[PDB]
Amino acid sequence: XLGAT
Repeated sequence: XLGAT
């Protein structure tokens, strides 16, 4: 989650 999480 490259920032996605």
